[PDB]
Amino acid sequence: VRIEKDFLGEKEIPKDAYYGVQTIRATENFPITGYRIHPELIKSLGIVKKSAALANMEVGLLDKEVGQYIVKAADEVIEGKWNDQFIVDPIQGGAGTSINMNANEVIANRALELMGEEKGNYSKISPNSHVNMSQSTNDAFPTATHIAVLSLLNQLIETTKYMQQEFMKKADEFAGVIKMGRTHLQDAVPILLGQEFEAYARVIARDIERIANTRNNLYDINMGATAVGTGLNADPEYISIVTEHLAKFSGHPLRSAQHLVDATQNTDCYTEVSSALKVCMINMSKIANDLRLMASGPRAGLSEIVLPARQPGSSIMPGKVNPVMPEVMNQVAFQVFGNDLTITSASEAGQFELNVMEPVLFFNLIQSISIMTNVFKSFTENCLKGIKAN
Amino acid sequence: VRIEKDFLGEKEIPKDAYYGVQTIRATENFPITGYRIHPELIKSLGIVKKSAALANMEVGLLDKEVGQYIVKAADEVIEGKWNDQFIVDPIQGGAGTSINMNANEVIANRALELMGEEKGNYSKISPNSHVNMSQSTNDAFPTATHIAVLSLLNQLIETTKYMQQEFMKKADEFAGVIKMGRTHLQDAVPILLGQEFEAYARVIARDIERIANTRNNLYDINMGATAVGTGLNADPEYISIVTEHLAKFSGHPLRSAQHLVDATQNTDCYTEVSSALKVCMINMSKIANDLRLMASGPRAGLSEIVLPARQPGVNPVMPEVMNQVAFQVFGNDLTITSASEAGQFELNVMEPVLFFNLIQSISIMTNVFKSFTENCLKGIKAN
Amino acid sequence: VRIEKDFLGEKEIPKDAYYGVQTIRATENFPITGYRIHPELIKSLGIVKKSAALANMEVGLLDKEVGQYIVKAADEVIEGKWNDQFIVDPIQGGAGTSINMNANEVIANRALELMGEEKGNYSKISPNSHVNMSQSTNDAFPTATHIAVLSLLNQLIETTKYMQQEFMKKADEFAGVIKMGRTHLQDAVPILLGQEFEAYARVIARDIERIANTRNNLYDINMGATAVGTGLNADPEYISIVTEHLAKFSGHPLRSAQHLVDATQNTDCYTEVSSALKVCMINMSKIANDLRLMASGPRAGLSEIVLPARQPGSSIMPGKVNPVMPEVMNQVAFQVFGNDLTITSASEAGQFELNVMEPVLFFNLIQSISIMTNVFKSFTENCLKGIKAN
Amino acid sequence: VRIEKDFLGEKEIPKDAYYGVQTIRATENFPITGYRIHPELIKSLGIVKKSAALANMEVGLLDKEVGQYIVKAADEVIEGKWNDQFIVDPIQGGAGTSINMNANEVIANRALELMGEEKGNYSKISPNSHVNMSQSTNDAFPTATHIAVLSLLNQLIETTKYMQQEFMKKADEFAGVIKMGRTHLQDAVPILLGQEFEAYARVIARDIERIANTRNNLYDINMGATAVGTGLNADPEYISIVTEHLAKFSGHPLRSAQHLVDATQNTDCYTEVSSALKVCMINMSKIANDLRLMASGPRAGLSEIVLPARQPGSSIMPGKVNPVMPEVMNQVAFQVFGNDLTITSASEAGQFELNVMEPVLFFNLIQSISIMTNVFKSFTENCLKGIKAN
Ligand SMILES: [Ca+2]
Repeated sequence: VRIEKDFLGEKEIPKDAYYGVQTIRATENFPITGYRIHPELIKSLGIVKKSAALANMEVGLLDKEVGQYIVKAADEVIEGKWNDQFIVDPIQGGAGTSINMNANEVIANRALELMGEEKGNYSKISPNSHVNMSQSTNDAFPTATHIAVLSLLNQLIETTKYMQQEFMKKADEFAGVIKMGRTHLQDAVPILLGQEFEAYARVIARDIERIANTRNNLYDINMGATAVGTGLNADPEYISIVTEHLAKFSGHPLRSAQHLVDATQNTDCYTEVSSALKVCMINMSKIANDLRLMASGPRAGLSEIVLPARQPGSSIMPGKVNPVMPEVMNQVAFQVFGNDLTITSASEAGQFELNVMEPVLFFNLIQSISIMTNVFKSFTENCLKGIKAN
Repeated sequence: VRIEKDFLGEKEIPKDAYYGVQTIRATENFPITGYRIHPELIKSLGIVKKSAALANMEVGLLDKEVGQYIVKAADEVIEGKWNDQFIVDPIQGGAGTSINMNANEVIANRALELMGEEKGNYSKISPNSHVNMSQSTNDAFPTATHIAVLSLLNQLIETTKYMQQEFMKKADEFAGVIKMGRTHLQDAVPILLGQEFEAYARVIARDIERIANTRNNLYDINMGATAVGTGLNADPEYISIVTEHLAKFSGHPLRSAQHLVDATQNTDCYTEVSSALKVCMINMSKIANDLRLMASGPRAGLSEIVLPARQPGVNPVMPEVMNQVAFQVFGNDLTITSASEAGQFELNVMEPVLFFNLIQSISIMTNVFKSFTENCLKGIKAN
Repeated sequence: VRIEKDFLGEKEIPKDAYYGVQTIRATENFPITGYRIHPELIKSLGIVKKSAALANMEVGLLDKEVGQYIVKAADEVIEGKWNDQFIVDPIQGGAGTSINMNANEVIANRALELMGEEKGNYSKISPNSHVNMSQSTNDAFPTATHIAVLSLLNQLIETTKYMQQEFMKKADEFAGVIKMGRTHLQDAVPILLGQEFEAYARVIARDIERIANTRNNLYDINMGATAVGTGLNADPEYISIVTEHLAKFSGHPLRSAQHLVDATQNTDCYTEVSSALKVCMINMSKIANDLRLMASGPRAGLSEIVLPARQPGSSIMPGKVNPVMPEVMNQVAFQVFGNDLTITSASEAGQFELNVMEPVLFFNLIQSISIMTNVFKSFTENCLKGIKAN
Repeated sequence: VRIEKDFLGEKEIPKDAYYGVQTIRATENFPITGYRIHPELIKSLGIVKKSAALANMEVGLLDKEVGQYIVKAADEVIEGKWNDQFIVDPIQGGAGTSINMNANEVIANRALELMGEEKGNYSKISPNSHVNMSQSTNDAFPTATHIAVLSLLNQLIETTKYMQQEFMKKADEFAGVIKMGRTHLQDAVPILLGQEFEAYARVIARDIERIANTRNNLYDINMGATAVGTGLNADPEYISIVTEHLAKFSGHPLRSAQHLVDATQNTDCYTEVSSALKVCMINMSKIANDLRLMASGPRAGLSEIVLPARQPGSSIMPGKVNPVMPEVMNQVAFQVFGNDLTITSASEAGQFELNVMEPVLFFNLIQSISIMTNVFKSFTENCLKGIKAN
């Protein structure tokens, strides 16, 4: 039970909460889904504010006492101590303002608490003046995303490389086994089961390439572009220092865009990643369809392979064994195709020097990378490893 | 901590939890999203287990002493006491079995506790023999979904009607106000702002009608069709009783499907809805786009209307979030189409991702129409 | 080789051609697809102007001698005589202006040739002044399309009905044929093949139902809404009489829209049609995929049905006969899904009192309706009828 | 009128036609669209048959006298002599069998006409055995498509580089023109109009970049894979000698696939290209809308630019000039978005060692390429170049 001042009025924020009115206002405007932005987003949002204060202090804009406690409060956010304080819906108006401010206020209050000051006391440490210094919504939020995306994206590469490998092991394990090769679902010449499995592993290889390639256009950021991208009084030293600090703490080869308007209004580095992810899920779905057909039977199917039993067999009907792990892979592809349509749509919704539709674009981008990682990690383990011939 | 027995091995289910091995096995197979199924779906999933019990007691196949406590503990799930217990991922394999079984176990062990029995004792109360009696995955699950859809869907009709109304009032409020009508974004002739608003309000009317028509096909359910549709030993009396029970406890004019095979493999009743939803969000995204352009300025835009300030910079956040829900929906609909296309023979195993989105759409549309009418439409003014 | 005066310059119109400089400019602006607008649209686009002439004379705007020839010259276009003279791209800017002016020039110039005058001389008969009188692009063009769609939509209903019977015939023909009913592509409970074909029949019923209902919202036309919807000099006696002829000569129960601003700026009736078409071709694509699975083999398949062989693809492997007819269905399915996405994007693109993306919309809506009528026709005639149990 | 003998019956092919009974059977099975396959594909289909002959003569599998007349026949096809004789529908079952056989028959009956023989007499030159020797539908048809796409892609890149150029030119032209930079359609800071036309210029560069990288995976062909990908009597000399002939005449750095089984059944080269295309049209549509907003006016708009007039002022609203050329871009944009969804569905359809849905995939992929190149062409020439500030 507390009090905080907003232009709309005053909301009763709990004494526990590190978020303020600016976040509670977003709870009323956007009670759309209920979800919470991905933990890797929050981490990257923390990396951005820490990177900011470190740079702000170094150029003489931020008071070295107040900032020192913003850095420490930001490091706590990087480590995920405060994921229950980020309560704004991923789908939201204002083009990320609410997500940016939810970071600003949580780090603002927690920085006051460490230095022995009250929560909500914004005369001491303001979430706008001190935490959001030398930065807009339109560069913190993007850059955080760029970082969140890349990091998730690297996790996806490894988990996908590991999957690709385990297709090749199963490729040679069935080099000898011989099945009927089929075109138009209609019997052709006999074919080695191992060839089919190499065929899968070569396209997964080909995706891994495409996905990894989509990172390079994510390394260019616009931190310091501020409101539009002309700079609008944005110090060249601040840009350079916070860029280099963002590259350290995040760990990606991050840069500064050669045109900060271009990096602020265009959203093509995202459609690009989502496009590579769609084509990967096109392929895995086909393969998932193959696996389900080859596993068909026992008596009225193809009975070429046997998948690990991962769900209990029919009550009294014998031989009933559903291929649930491929099935779930088909469904994640259906999300990713959709996700990509929403992303395409939100990208087209660009107008002039900003695209205010980023929240849903980034929600679906992150979700795409996340569900793929997980199904690949669950599929390979509880299916690809155990797959045996008949 | 506890121990329960499954064909893979012996997992450790917390004693606080009412879910069993089947749910925790789902947790390892499908840690896809981390989401939970919608409360109204669980309620609906609880309206089916009650209707299933009452009928099997009415035809004598269920022990009336055990079934008595299956019913009452089901009603607890219908009133949302045990929403924490449903912990399977909406996107999942096995065409919904992990959701259905999650109800069976949570209902089973809470039934046990209400007749003073040990949790986990499936010799006393078996989730698959007792709770899942006369019913397969492929009718319990769909029928719950039908009910959960029609129910959620009714809140949307209402919330959209209200929204439609508040547009009609704004069309009256701007009946005299004059603005420049535009085609190709080029100046045409002046028209009345009220007309634009009535144009909007008339399509929202046309939408409400389109949405509402997609309920008809959704009333036809397949409870008692079991796994395929032929029935597989299915007692005709059971079907009749349980359907009538489901019509009472749901609140919808439900019917039993004429062709129980057709009601089990086809999934057009779901793509039909997504289409009515998509089309609504095509109309609303446009309108929102129109509203943002009208609110543009103050010095270098069109400056035709003034939206209530909701959030510090002032930006038109409410029409914006309308646009973004619209994009969500078109994408949800692509997913729903695919999942429906992927169908094979007597069962479309992709229903969970379809039923996850169809529900999501309905839910997020509802929620934004609410917020938008309230924190925007109502307070709109001319400049 | 002729000559005509446009604001850009002078182009040489062949003497054989009944179009003019307005059309040729559009041919130079939009060399995009190279396609021609669908004949039923050319037919319907003439029914519009014929009515517009009839009415404009009846209320005292057009000259009774000149309009006499516009009407008789429009009667020819309705019967298809000048399809060669509609050369403007279906994809075109100007919200369908060039399609409108193609009809106005085609008719005007033909009108002049009947009443012993020269083609090109618009002083006696103008496309803009006489043929396009009491109408802008934004009522003549949609109303044509409305009439086109409905006619092409009537054919699908009949062709889909006929198909739907022949599905039922086969489901009576397979009332006894036992086979394995499958779930998750696994074996379950033995079923009858007629029970499947009845399920195919019964959805296709539900498709015919859904598609039928889309017509209602199409019967509201916006003729006489002219430029915006306020009327802008719209004589109420013209609107009533023009609608009458339109409804009469077209066969449809066409109404007049209660709100001329609504019918001119909203496009939901199209997106409504489209989505019904998408749902239909989902079902069919599934029906296809099943058919092909049933028709697999001979020795490494399911071999549940034998489709009539309609072609050879057996140069490499002699004797192999594939399920081509279901295969083409799946493909026309995949078009309609795409077509639908365009129509969605196009609709959402509407700004204020006119939607300038209508042409690409209608191009896709008409194509969908046509390619469905066609492949349904050929699929029933060259596969469904001769299906036989194994 | 001619007589040719088929399984179904005996069709009456006109004597002046070069297509045979396989082609007319495809005309009756798939009367879907009426479109003809794109001329570059026709041409690319020819380059395939020439290189198939030349190699077959080099290893002595085909008769040198016959092959001589097959080569001369194909070379005429490559210059577009017989584009009229390719009457088959681009959407069709049999995984492209008809499109292949229509080449085989057009080429053979032309070859036979050159050497004095009668058309239809397949004893001398059999389209099936000779013209199509050592090559299946499943490598003849795609390798052509690869070549077709790669030829058509090299065009888009020029037309897009030349477009990007003219953006940069206007970007310098407006360097000192000041306008209001807007976020959320609300006023932000004043900005230079030239800075916007450089954000445009640059994204279009990043598009040229992505687009060109889709060419690599396209240079791997599968020629010699025949039916399944395991060769099936695929003479290693023939393979290599075919590849080099293809790379020669096409003018592409062509390679033989390391794994012909993978190459035959995976279809992710095309989805990768379509993915790029879409992203380009997202970026271009965004730009196209800005241009429509900037040119809005004259008295109740933004009036930031004037686009050259490309169509006459309206009949009802004298001197009203719409942004037609940017409108057609938006529409072609919307095409691709949907064409991609088709392509996506098509690839997904894939089952085992062949994707039978390639026909509607390549139709869309090629269209997207062609229609983009065409709207880019007319847009830079009839809009972007004459763009003037207010
Ligand atoms: Ca989605």
